[PDB]
Amino acid sequence: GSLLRRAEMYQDYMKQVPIPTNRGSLIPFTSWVGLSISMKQLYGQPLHYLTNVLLQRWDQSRFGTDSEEQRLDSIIHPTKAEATIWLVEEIHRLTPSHLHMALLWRSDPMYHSFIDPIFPE
Amino acid sequence: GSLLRRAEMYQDYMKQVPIPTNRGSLIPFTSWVGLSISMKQLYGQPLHYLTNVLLQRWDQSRFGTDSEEQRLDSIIHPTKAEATIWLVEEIHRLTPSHLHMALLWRSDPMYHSFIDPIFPE
Repeated sequence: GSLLRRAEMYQDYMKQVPIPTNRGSLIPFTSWVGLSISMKQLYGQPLHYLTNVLLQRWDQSRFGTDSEEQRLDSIIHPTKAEATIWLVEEIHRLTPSHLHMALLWRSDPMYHSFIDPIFPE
Repeated sequence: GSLLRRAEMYQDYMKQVPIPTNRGSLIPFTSWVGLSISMKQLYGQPLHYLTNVLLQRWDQSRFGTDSEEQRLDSIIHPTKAEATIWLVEEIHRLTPSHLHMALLWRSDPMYHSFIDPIFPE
């Protein structure tokens, strides 16, 4: 039971934040974490713990390559880029239980660093 | 350096498998792992380690809920469902380095269980 009441409030909140249906034009970006900052600023909504943690791991997964430096938007186009993160986020606003998050949270000592603050109205 | 030559062959392979542009109609499914079996059978291609591991965790993330049993396709529509996994997979066929996979692999003692076999021609 530890973490539950916080993981309950946090998942009962995010499930309520609607995924935006009207989209803007292509957002240049150079990391997945960078891209998603551009989306919360522009659309004014938080992304879930699970979306911010998977995007740190997409970015981390690039280190170590042999190729020379290449902007990520030369690889993944900003149009499906954005779409991704709007699809990953929906799964996350709907499907996980709050017992899951408390679980994960009890195992990640930095979990609050992947939770967004309160956004404006 | 351990795992590299296998992680090299495996990521230099998957980056070459083209993501299918012609899509079929909606695939009913009841788990993300179930959905993606329906996609490899139907489209004849393997999904990456990183896509099969994230889909075990999407499914795992549902356990513990308070709601009664509900098919996942009552929550996420099979049309964006499929699209997801085609977007996650592309990121994975293009962006990770093979030093990343060997890293992950050295830390996951069951990594081969998330690698697909060889598919037909």
